[PDB]
Amino acid sequence: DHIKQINAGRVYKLIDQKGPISRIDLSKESELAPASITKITRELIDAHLIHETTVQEAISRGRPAVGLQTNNLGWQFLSMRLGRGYLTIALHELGGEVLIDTKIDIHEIDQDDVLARLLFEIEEFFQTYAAQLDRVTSIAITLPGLVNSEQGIVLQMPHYNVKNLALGPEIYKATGLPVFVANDTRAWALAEKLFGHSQDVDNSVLISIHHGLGAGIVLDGRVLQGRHGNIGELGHIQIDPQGKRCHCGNYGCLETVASSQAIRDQVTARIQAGEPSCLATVEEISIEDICAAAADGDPLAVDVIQQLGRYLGAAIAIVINLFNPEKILIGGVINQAKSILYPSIEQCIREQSLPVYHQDLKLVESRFYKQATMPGAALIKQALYDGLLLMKVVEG
Amino acid sequence: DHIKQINAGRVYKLIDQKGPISRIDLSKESELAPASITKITRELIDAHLIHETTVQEAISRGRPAVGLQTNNLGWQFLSMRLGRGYLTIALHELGGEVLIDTKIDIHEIDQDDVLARLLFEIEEFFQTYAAQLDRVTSIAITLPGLVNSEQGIVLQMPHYNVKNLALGPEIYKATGLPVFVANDTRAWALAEKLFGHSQDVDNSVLISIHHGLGAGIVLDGRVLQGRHGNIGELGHIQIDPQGKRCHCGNYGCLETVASSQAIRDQVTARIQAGEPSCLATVEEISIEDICAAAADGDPLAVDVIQQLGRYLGAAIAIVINLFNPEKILIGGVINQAKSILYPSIEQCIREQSLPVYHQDLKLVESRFYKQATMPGAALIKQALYDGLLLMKVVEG
Ligand SMILES: [Zn+2]
Ligand SMILES: [Zn+2]
Repeated sequence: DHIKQINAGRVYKLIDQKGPISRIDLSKESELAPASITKITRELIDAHLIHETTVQEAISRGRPAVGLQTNNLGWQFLSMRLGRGYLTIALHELGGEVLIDTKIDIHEIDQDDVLARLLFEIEEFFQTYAAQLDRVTSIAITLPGLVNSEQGIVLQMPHYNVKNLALGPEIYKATGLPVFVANDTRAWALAEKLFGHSQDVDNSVLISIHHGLGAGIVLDGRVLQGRHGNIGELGHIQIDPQGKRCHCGNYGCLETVASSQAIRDQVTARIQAGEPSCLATVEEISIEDICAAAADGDPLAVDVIQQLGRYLGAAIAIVINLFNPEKILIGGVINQAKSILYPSIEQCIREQSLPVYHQDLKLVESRFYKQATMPGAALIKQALYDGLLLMKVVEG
Repeated sequence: DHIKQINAGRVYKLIDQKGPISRIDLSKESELAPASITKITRELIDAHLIHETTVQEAISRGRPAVGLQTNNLGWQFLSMRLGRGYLTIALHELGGEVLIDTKIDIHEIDQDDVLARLLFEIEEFFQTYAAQLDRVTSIAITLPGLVNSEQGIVLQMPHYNVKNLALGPEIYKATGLPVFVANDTRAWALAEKLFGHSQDVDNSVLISIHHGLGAGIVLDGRVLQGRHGNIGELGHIQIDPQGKRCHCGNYGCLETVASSQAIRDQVTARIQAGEPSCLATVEEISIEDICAAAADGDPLAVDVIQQLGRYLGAAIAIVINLFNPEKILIGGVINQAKSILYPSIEQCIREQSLPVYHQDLKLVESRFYKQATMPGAALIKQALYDGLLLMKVVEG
């Protein structure tokens, strides 16, 4: 099982990244014997996952012999996001590109009702888009919360009332397809490594700034997930010893000063105290509004964003110290004020981590944010490279 | 190569932990076909790494047929520590137990001279202990500093003047034996998982308190090392925003308050300022002296240890937040005052990490500290289980 799987993935990754490629070149690059290369490629050819123009075809039809390449056309997968009060279902081509996507509002809260609705929506999707669906190989689903990826179990999550929902097994039962379930921040860090702005390093950290604060840590080309998909959670690191009480019951947690709500609340408090701002007449201040005010030079909004940067910089300095990453990516709507935020983050990184660690350290914006299903695409790409999905497709 | 290797290690680990065991039981447990089990066990038997009493032997010699067991007797390895101003060479039996150990004082500083001395000492060891040496399979070496384990390269280290010393390749050239090189803190965390006080969990953190402060992080049964063997370094995390200048040039680093030197310096300063203590007449105060004073009820020493615990607790709370470990181990001479230190650490853990994360969280003393070569023993045991060393032994 795991025997063939690993080598099949290694060979397929070489073909995907380096094709058209000869069997002899695959043998040299993979360090596998020609006999092994032959057996692996034959299974992949017969499954129509890869293709070549053979010598016999070349002579027969009067065109050049061409080395092995991935045969993505016709192959597809579903990538889903279970978000706060909604479900996104997207159809992707195997290479990762979105073909169709729909966002469905979800007013269910309790586990059984959420699951019933989600399966109904998958069924409806297959019926509605039947003509555009071809060879669907798998389903990926990403979501906030505690997720056991190995088992496909959501232990608990924001918004919904969930306790150990067997999301992967349930979707697999309803579809017969392999299902890949992951925490969204962790899967997003993988998408940045496979498709995004951390392709150039094997050691990086993605900092997700939204409702909560989380780091998706890539070490040696793979994301750290853990049994609960929570490796890298930043929100309950104490950053102010004498700070506000957190929902967790402790004081001075990062999320008391750096969550979307905490930033909006700060702006609201300073305006109420009589600090001047272009936001002082605005109803229902959003993070977008704050970022647009700061970007446009509003002293109060600038100051609020800089303070946020200092706190983020402190948390990021911690991660740098522990992981020695080669790159830092920032993701979230807060990137709309990056000209203001980044210098604040960077100065605190310089002051709170080793010079040698942060010397050539790029601080950059993530490629993805509103592409909610690209994280699921990354899970599928990595399952092809791990050989897991290849064997499922070969097996039938 | 990697094909056979992985399965050979999986089978060998089953035999080591569960033998005497039948081939059918190995087939069921490993999920490998009998044909594969046969091929793997045959190579391991012929290499004399495992043994059984076959049916033919049982009938022939009138004793019971006995399932496969590891055949450790006769097999050995060397485990070395390059410490500050010394080299320890120990001969171990393959199961991990020490047979001979010697500590050699080393007054060399520069890379070339250090390496020349170390190879001379290995040569001398083989000659001196020739009668006690049997089948030496490998050499493990652990040391403080930045270590690339994959390559066997020491990038830099304390005490010695080192820059990218190819320690593994050089020892391999001088001996023909496989060489396993690792950072000492990381290899120690592995020894605790394989031989020590974290055998019962797959997710743990070892906190090493000595010259520096480091966490050896075990995730899913394996230690996080990184390309530089420095994943988990704690010493330059800023724990006091308005603190002492560190050797790194930044202010308020953990090692400014928690290194062995910083503790001794605190005691020295408070006595000079006129604070009463049983240590106030003692020349050359050691950490052992401070711990013995605290354990014996000296108010000043107690207060110094409690303050240390608060700072360690803050750093450990950070690691808990990021990793959600199932167990925390503390290693170092400071364990001589654990009755005083641990409650201080624990209260700060409660106040600076999620209740759910630290509820059933045991804080315990490490099994090893003065067993300087047990970390190297762990590297060898894990290389057997990974199958790497098995294949080297089979290959001849
Ligand atoms: Zn909190
Ligand atoms: Zn420092």
